[PDB]
Amino acid sequence: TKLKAPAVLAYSRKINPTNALMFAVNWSDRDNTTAVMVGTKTVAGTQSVRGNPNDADKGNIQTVNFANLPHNKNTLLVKYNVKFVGDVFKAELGGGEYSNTLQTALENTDFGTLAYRYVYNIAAGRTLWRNRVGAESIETVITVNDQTFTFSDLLVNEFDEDVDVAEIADMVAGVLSGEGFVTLKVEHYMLLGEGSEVFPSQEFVKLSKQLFDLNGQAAMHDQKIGNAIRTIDTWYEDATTPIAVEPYGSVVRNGVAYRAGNKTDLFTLMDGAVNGKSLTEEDQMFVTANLIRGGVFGG
Repeated sequence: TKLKAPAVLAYSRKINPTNALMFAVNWSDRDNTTAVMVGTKTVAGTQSVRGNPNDADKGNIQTVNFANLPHNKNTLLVKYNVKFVGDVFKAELGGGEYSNTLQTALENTDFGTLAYRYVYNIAAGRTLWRNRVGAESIETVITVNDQTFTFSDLLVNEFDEDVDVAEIADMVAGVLSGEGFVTLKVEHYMLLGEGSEVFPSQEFVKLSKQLFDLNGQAAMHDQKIGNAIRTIDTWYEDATTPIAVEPYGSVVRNGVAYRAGNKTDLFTLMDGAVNGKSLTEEDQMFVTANLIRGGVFGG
């Protein structure tokens, strides 16, 4: 056979979270919300680093953004929505022949497990990250087609079993393995304590540390929430903790590619799927998840 991908093979992103807004509430008065605002301040000193006791910028002021809960609210509220969109096998810019046999080759993908892991990542509150430190309690509320689910203590790095995540994941899988769309409205409550610092998304560009803001209100990037949602890959070589689904399985925090140079990257399995190579339940899920994430797969 020896069929290769078209020059311009592109797939649209199918999991679309909104940006997340950050509010302050009291744990037992979650209705009376107030917006958490990003402020700007000046800091004296720069943490000394190895060597260089006396530098130029050590005794230099730095301008940084910050965000905190007010002193009369003890709980951080994080609100966002996530729209799952179907037709995950219909390419945006790819040809058709190469993408249609890939579609029929990945038609046995365990969509139930993919949806369960996505929804679990949402319900376990992975995207909360630094905002989980020093929290007395974390609660997640998910509404979907007039159905409210509450989650309290789920292990983040173990996709443990529970029935509400399954009920949500069945609708999500019906959309992902079919047509249409479905929206989950998500709220996270972190009992942090009055005045506690909260951690919006960081931006890297004047300011020595910038925070994401929507009209001045502390916010989290949609793409960081998406990265938290797709942290489902436990099928790479020598797998321990889940990693975000990425063509080469590479992470940005510690900078390692867990799926490079071992015949387990996205493109190798892609070509094999097209050319009739036997595919495991795991790599079918991995290829379909990369199609769900979207990207440019050619050139």
